[PDB]
Amino acid sequence: KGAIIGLMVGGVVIATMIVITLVMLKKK
Amino acid sequence: KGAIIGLMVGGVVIATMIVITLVMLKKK
Repeated sequence: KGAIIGLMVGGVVIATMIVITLVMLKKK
Repeated sequence: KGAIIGLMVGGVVIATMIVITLVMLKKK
């Protein structure tokens, strides 16, 4: 059941990538 | 097995909170 954790540890990384935009947008 | 996903969707949120610091640090 490594597929479950694999995605788990992956989501976080993606989630951290989306916010990186929210930041740059602070100067919209 | 709701505990697994519960943490999954939670990690992302936490992960997104840690980076929020990395940003503010850009002006270290």
